[PDB]
Amino acid sequence: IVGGYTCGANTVPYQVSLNSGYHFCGGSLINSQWVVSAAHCYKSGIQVRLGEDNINVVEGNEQFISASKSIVHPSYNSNTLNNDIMLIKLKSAASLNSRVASISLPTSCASAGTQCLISGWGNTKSSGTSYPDVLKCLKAPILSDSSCKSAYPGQITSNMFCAGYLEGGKDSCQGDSGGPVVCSGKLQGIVSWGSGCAQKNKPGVYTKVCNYVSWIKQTIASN
Ligand SMILES: [Ca+2]
Repeated sequence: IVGGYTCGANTVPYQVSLNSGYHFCGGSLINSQWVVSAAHCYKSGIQVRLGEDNINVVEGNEQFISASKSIVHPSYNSNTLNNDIMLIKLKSAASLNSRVASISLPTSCASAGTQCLISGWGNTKSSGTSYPDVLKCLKAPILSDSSCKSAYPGQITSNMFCAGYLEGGKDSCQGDSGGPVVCSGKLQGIVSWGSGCAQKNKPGVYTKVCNYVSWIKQTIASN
């Protein structure tokens, strides 16, 4: 997250870190057994880390649970990042408590102009590289579809939305991929892509989670 703030330990209790020997993407806990992340975060050998604040210090509220199964969307296209969504099943259920909690899936799509909370352990520099240890947060508004298509001509599908600041300076970035965009208390987005981070006229692009709730529900009913 570039231009954000330190969230405060365990104040984003649905945020997970995906670990393959190191943090490499975020995700969102949607019930005791399942995590939503980006398909472009797929790796074999994922351990889900819940209850994290500092990813490099065991502070006492973590749960580390191996994935048993990962399920990339059936129509994910890694060239265009259309349908950039994945489900990860945990080998055992998380113990839900004040610091490890699920985020609700949406019923309706979020409105343009809504301010959402984006969070992660990704890079905090627009130019250059600095990865934080503690969870960072950013409040960013959903942009109109037409502003998002103007920013990325021929690349935005109806399964993507933009959010952020066209003047630059505030954005998600590498290493935040897969993490949450929460708007009015629902998971509405997944950190997906963008041209650089926090660059003028190049806002972040997010997977539009409300288009996938029927897939998520039938998949979790079946696995
Ligand atoms: Ca920790």
